[PDB]
Order: sequence, then C-alpha cells, then structure tokens
Amino acid sequence: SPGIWQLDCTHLEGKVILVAVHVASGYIEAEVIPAETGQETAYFLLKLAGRWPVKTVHTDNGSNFTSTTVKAACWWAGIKQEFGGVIESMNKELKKIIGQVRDQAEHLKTAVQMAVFIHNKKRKGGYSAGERIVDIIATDIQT
Repeated sequence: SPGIWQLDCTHLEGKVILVAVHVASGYIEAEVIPAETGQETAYFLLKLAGRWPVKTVHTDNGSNFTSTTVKAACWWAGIKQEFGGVIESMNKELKKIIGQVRDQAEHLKTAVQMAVFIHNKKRKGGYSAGERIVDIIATDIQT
C-alpha cells in the first residue's frame, strides 16, 4: 500500500535518530533529533506529509504517538495510524552503513545523511529504493 510509512527512533552515540521507512519501497528518510519528544515527532510527521502522500504510519513503539502534539500533527495532515521483514532489514542496514562512513564525517548527523543517501541509491538486483518509491507513487497517481 503506497501511503504506509513506519517510524521509529534508534540510539547511537548518545543521540537519537528518527528513521522513517516507506514500507512498499524500502526508501528511508531520517533526522538526528535533539531529544526523543512528541514535538520532534510531530514536526517530522508534518515535514514528511508535505513531501510524500502519507496516509498511515505504523511504529514499533505505540506510546511514541500518544501526545497531544503528535495527534494534532496527524489530525492536520490527515494521517491515521496503521493498525497492522522489510523494516527490520532496513534499520540494522542503516546502522551498518553509518558505521562504515562514520569516520568520513566529523558529526554523527552528517554520517546519518550519507548513510541515507547510500541506502536509497543502492540498486538491489534490480532498482534502488529511491527508484521504487517514485515508480510506486507515480503509478498510484495515474489511477
């Protein structure tokens, strides 16, 4: 289903990485956030929904979505919670790539975004996740 995204936070070096994955394609978007908070989650959700057609979001930590702030962002953007192996393979893959480029950047946040870039452009055959998301979404638009 083209509008389903998974969102979770992971921890590395005392910092928090918010990782969103488009389930159908494996494409990822991520930000290094200063603290795991409802305000940061909500802002990221609003950003994501203005960039891709987000219809539902699933998470592996349901308590991440209970705050008034996050509920308001889902209300404004028209997102609903998705009620039920791709995601597991994309988050340890992301730490694996982060580990490989970590010494190429001074800051962790730079390495995270290098890892997103490598991830999304990797052809798996056999197109990349970035190629798959735009095909999926463009195909969905044309009826």
